[PDB]
Amino acid sequence: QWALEDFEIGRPLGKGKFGNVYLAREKQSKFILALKVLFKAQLEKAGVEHQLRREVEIQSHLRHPNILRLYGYFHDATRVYLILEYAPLGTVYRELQKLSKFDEQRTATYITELANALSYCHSKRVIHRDIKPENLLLGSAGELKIADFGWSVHAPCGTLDYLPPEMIEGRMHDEKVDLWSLGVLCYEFLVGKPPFEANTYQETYKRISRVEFTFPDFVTEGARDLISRLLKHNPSQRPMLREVLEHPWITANSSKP
Ligand SMILES: Nc1nc(Nc2ccc(S(N)(=O)=O)cc2)nn1C(=O)c1c(F)cccc1F
Ligand SMILES: O=C(O)c1cc(-c2cccc(Br)c2)nc2ccc(Cl)cc12
Repeated sequence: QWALEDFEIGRPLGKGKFGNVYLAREKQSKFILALKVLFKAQLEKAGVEHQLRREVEIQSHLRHPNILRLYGYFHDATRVYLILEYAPLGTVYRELQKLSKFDEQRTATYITELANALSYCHSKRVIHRDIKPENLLLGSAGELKIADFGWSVHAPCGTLDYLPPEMIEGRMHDEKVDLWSLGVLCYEFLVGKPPFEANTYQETYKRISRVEFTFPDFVTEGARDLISRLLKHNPSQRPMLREVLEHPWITANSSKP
């Protein structure tokens, strides 16, 4: 059904990893989209063809306005191509580099968008596991969209900043993992760096396992309450997504249609 000849390739949007993403237009429909181009070689060498086929199967059925659509896929002798939705405002990662942190309104909005997408996800027993600013895209109305579904499996790596303790220790993990990740995002959005950043993987491991973060002065009590509630070692004490969406700090600072 799909072949490279159906697309006009524009410029690069980002680089792999297993491969690069390019802006592209489908020739017939003039539909603008993004093409992830993974090389079969790396995929084979890192042994991820199995997880990719998983991710692709998971991603193609999901329909939510805060989740990035996969429209389709194809492959050539030397490449696998994924046909993704193009998010025209880029990564949250890069937006954060530009602003050196977000105000409460933007943060509370992003966390609402994210918790909604995660409610939808958990209600199909899909745990993301990789929520991080490099995987968060922004649509044309500046709305957050989760991308990069790889690294996620039906319930129950590089830098370890976004992982909860029960996952870096190799233990059992459920949906509560994504709640930890939100607390790490919420922190990084407000402060400009994640709460357990360190110069080495080995220090970050320690900081996560022992739950060692301090708030700078500009962080308000309502932000400190929700972050502290999300960053609990016992997955059981983390709140549900609904408690998060109804948190007084969120309700007071977020945005709603
Ligand atoms: N699907 C998708 N759309 C975008 N949009 C986008 C728009 C602008 C820029 S910028 N400011 O030029 O660097 C970058 C990306 N990225 N994208 C991806 O899959 C994607 C991703 F998830 C992470 C990194 C790179 C990507 F390419
Ligand atoms: O030659 C193939 O049949 C091959 C196909 C695919 C693939 C096909 C459809 C969807 C998706 Br998602 C991936 N992935 C590969 C990854 C590595 C290697 Cl060595 C080969 C493949």
